[PDB]
Amino acid sequence: MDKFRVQGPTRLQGEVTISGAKNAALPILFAALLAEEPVEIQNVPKLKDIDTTMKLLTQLGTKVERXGSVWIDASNVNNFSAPYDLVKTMRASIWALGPLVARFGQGQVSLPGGCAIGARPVDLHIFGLEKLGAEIKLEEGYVKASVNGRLKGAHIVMDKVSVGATVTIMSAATLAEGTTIIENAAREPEIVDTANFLVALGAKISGQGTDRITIEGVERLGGGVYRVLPDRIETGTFLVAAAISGGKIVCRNAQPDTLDAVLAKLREAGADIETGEDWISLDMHGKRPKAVTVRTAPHPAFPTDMQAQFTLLNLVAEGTGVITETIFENRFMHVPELIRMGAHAEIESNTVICHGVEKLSGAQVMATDLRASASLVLAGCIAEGTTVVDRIYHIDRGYERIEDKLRALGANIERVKGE
Repeated sequence: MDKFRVQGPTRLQGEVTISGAKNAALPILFAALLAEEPVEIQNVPKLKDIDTTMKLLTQLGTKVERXGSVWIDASNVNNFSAPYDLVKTMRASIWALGPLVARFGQGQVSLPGGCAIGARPVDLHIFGLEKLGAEIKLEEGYVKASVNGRLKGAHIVMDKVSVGATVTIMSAATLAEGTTIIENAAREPEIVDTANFLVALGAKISGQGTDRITIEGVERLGGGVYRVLPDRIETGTFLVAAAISGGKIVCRNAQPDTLDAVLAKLREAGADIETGEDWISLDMHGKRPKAVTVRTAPHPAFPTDMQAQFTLLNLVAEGTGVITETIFENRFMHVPELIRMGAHAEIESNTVICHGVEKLSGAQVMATDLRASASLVLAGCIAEGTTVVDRIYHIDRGYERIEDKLRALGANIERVKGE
C-alpha cells in the first residue's frame, strides 16, 4: 500500500498547471454515446476512472483511444449493456443509461454491492427517465431502461438537487421529441461544461448554471472537438497550499469564475489574490493566515470538496474559526488525524471549532476521503518533521500527479511502497 513520506516545513510557492476536471470529463465521456460522428475531448486528466470509462465505452461498441485528449467514435455503438466487471469500480457508470435509451431505445447498467441506485424513495435518475417516457426495471442486479420509439420532452421537477441525475436527464433530453425543462437543476460548473459539450455536438440547451435548464430535443447529434474545463477543486487545493505556507502561487489553465466563494474566503484569510482570463495568483506575502468562517452549501456557494482543505487552513491560522457542513455533516475524518499532528479542534454536531496553532508536527496519518487525504499531504508539507500519509492511492484517483506538482512548488515528498 503506497504512502507519501513528507518532510517539513517547506513553503509551497511557484506555478502549477491545473488539470481538466474528472467530474466534467466523466459525464462528457458518457454523453459522447449520443454522438454519431467523431469527437475529440481535450484536457482529460489521466486518472483511473477515465480508463475504466474507456473500457466500458469500448464494450458498448465505441472506438476509443487517448494520449492529452480522448478520441471517441460512437457511430457504431451496438451493445447496450454495461456489465458488472466493467462497472464494479465506478458509480459513474450509471451515466451510460440515459444516452443509450435516448439514442437506441434501450439500455441497462449493472448495480454492484454498495450501489444505491433505486434505493431512494425517489431516485432522480429513474424519475427523470420515467418522466421522459422510459420504463425502468430493477431486476437481476441491473437497472434496465426501455422506450417504444423516442423519449418525449417533459417538465421535470427534481425534488432534490442532484448533479448525477441532472446529467442523466439533460443528456437524454437532447434526443427527446419536444422540450424538456429541468427545475431545481444542479448548478455545478461540471453541469455547465457537460451542457456546453452537448451544444457543441448540435444540442439545444439553455439555462445551464441556473436552477432551470431547458432542452429542445433534436433528431441526432454529430461530432466536434471540446476542451474539458479546469478542475476547480484541484485549483483550490493548490491555492490553499500557498495560503497555509506563506507562499505565492500562480495557477495556470484555471477558470476563476468557478471559484468565487473559495477566492472570497481566501481573501478573508488574508490572501492577496489576482485573476486573469486563465490564471489565478495567490500571495500571502509571508504571513500566517487569519481564521475564517466556512459554511458548505450547493454551488455557487462554498464547496464541500474544499472543506477539509479550509479546515487545515483554520488549524494553522491566527484565531478561532468554525467549519460548518450543510452537505456532508460528518465529513470530518481529517480532524482526528490533524489533531495527532498537533492541531487543536472540537467537532460539535456538523461543525468543527478550530483553534489555530503556529506549527504542526509530523505524524503517521490516513484518511480515505480524497480531499481529506490531500489535505494531510499539505499538512505534512508545513509540519515540523516527517509525516507519513497512508493509502494515497485515494489521492492518485482524483488528482493527476499531485506529487510532481507539489515537488515543483518546493515540497519534499517521496512515494514509498508498503512500509
